[PDB]
Amino acid sequence: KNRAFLKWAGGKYPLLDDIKRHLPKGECLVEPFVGAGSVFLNTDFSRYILADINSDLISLYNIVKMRTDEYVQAARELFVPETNCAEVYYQFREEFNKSQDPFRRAVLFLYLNRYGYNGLCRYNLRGEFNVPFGRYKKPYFPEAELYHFAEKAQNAFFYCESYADSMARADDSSVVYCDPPYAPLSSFTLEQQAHLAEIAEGLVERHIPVLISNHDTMLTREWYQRAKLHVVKVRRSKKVDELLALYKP
DNA sequence: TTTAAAGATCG
DNA sequence: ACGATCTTTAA
Ligand SMILES: Nc1ncnc2c1ncn2[C@@H]1O[C@H](C[C@@H](N)CC[C@H](N)C(=O)O)[C@@H](O)[C@H]1O
Repeated sequence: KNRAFLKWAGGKYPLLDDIKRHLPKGECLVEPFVGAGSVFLNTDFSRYILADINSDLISLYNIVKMRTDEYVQAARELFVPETNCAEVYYQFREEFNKSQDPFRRAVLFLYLNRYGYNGLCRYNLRGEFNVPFGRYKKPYFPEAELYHFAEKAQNAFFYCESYADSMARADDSSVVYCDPPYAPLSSFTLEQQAHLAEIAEGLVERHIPVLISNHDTMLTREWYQRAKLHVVKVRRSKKVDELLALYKP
């Protein structure tokens, strides 16, 4: 199991065992919601089409890919004991929000993810990163995880776009895995949740396999009805489970 | 400017 | 999810 170098919501690490099982084989893998890219890191496809709506996330992935050795050295400088305090953190957070340089923003982004509160990625409406100090004992610098990502990203394309646009890149040789934001138990709207199901069925009609992972609620079944629904008993956090929607042509 | 509800902010 | 504090929205 390969861990991503970023703390990210919906890591789906324990689900990797169940995903790979129900994930069809093909040449290309398309992920409209790549996020940390845990699925991308723990699979083996010829090509990858990875996309996310987060511009800072996508920009980082291209910096790490193209300028690996340069980035790792510059980013290792921030993971020192002297940077593990509030005063330094908020200045680095400020420098990030004011920087125009993609490289410098990419370097600080890893710092803010590892030193920030719970590894959250929160912005205001100004597009400014506003996550407070995390106050950890000793933040880990994922040097091994970075090099593993870079060597694997060589067979991948990164795009900053919505799910609708990225799924349009899918073809015969491509297999699609969708990991949308979690469905409400009781921002990603419900219309976008249902719209994802519409495209998935339009793709499987064009002989293109699509796998979707989400929570197990009454709404998820009503959207994913046309797929072979498999369930995994996580039963954690009322006890809710995770639902797998597979569209096999 | 008034007003009351709602959204946004950020530790 | 929390919450004290601004900002927003429209008659
Ligand atoms: N409309 C959207 N289109 C494409 N991506 C989106 C959209 N909305 C949110 N996202 C991204 O989808 C991701 C949701 C995450 N749960 C994905 C987790 C991902 N599977 C991982 O291993 O980390 C986030 O990175 C979002 O930035």
